[PDB]
Amino acid sequence: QPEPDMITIFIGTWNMGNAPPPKKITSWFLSKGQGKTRDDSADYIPHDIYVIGTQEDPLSEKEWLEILKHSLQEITSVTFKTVAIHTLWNIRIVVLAKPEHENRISHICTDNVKTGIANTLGNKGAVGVSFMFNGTSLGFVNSHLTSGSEKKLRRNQNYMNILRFLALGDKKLSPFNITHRFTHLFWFGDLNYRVDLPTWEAETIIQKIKQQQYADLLSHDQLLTERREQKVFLHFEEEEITFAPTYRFERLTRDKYAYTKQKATGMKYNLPSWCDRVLWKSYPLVHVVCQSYGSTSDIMTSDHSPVFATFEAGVTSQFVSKNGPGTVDSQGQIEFLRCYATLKTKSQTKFYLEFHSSCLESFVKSQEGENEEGSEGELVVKFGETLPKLKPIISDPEYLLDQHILISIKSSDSDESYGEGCIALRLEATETQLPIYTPLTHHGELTGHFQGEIKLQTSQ
Ligand SMILES: CCN1CCC(Nc2ccccc2F)CC1
Ligand SMILES: CCN1CCC(Nc2ccccc2F)CC1
Repeated sequence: QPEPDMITIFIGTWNMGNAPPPKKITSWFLSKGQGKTRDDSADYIPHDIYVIGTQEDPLSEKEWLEILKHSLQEITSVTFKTVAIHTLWNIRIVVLAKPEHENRISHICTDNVKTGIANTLGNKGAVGVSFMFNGTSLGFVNSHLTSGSEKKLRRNQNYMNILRFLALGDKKLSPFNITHRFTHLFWFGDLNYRVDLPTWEAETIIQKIKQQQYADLLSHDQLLTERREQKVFLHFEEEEITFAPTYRFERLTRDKYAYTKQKATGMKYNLPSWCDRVLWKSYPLVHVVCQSYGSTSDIMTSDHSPVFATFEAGVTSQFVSKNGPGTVDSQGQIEFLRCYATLKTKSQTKFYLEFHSSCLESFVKSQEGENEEGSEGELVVKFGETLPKLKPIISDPEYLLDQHILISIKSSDSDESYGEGCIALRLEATETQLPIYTPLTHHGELTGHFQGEIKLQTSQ
């Protein structure tokens, strides 16, 4: 049986509003309802991996697992294996996979982050799962961020705390947060960003929703506007939204948005909003295609509607040669020419680079670069032609061209990373000087750039 070069991944996010689900939730896993929906002809085709995020989940892990497995069994006639389940308070993530993938899946990690201090610590945060699928690293984050239309800044801070402190993936990648540790990272949940229009416009907003005219609403969506000003989710993607706001509904129908202020809401309006979202970040030049993004119409136990997203994701095999793993392939090398980092730092320390990749036996430290002044104030760290020659474990181009090099620029004085980025080895040519580029981030904020030239030698 050949190893796959593609898998499909189902991502679900549902704030259950502390109510048990209805007897049937199959529409969710079939991507049926409003938005970008899945073709009927695919209904019997199982996804390879289902990742279910819930918020305000009132069920035990046992109760929810039984509902999910029995749901997928009804749809597919396949009994899915439980990869991982992790719960923080009422925030939960479940990863289920087809039984044929059981021995393709390894290095399963779970973690949580609690957001806020005192008052604000006690029910918001994130849970996550990572694992290897053959040669491909996969991360999944389910976050329930701070609620309320006037707290978008608090949501942005929650995001930064989650991506700083969630401990998933390969701990040897010590300079890198979860936004660099995975071939494919999916981040979903009740992100709680609102449509920021005046309260007096509520009935107008409802009108627009009934006409399926979402354009003037999405232009005020706080997640889209914060993302466009680079305040949150920098270098993440989201599919176009073509489904009605998923919050806040009267329960047991979808015909009414319950937006007016009530004692139960802390006297806060809940204008119709896209609270419930799926975003992703994959390494450069890896295949990832969103094939559905929508909401269910028939699951009405919560004041939120479930959201689904499905993806095709490129995956690689667990490569063995005569040489690597367990030695180098002297027919392989990665050289860096005319390289320099540009940093927004106001500091003056020497800097060096670390190169991290699963194509190397271990990470590689460079010599210190040469600091120069940029013409517009910037620090420019010149490496020129001084960067070491990287020695991959496998020289076969069918392996090496599918790999990536993570780069950290570190202070010589503190050994703290000032910027992290990623370079694809999926080059237009081998044995050829080619431009490379990555933005550099730290705690998910832009800190600089790394650019130069690469020269990749493979066995071919
Ligand atoms: C040989 C590696 N090994 C394979 C099984 C894996 N566990 C697992 C994978 C997928 C579904 C359910 C599971 F329990 C733990 C590590
Ligand atoms: C170079 C890739 N990049 C270009 C388009 C950009 N678009 C965007 C950013 C923030 C909010 C809404 C958006 F549509 C996102 C990805």
